[PDB]
Amino acid sequence: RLCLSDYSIFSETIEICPEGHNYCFKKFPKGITRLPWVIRGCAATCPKPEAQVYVDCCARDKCNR
Amino acid sequence: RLCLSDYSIFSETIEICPEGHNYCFKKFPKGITRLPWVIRGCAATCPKPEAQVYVDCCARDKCNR
Repeated sequence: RLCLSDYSIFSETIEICPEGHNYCFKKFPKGITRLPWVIRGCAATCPKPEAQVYVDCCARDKCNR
Repeated sequence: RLCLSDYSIFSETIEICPEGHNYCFKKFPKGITRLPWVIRGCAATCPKPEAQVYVDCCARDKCNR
């Protein structure tokens, strides 16, 4: 499985997932619009979210944008 | 298309991409901070990544920094 590490304009950073990891996730904060941190990577299971955080979880190549 | 071959301070090494190659890429390892190798060049398609490697893939002149 291939996930994105970063995504912008069209600049995407691509990684190949470890064995058994077939999910791509994206983590971002809930009340931030003024240039928020965003976290991406591979996962064996959809990451559980934290207090003020959403996690996108998807299962296709380079899906977490 | 023009891609970077090397980039630093402000010293950039510039190349002109072959016909049909309109992507610039950048390849770098995943757990290395202590002066890592970095690979840059032109591409017809975004290079697939390797085990412990990220590949940036972008589509503008001299975009892979």
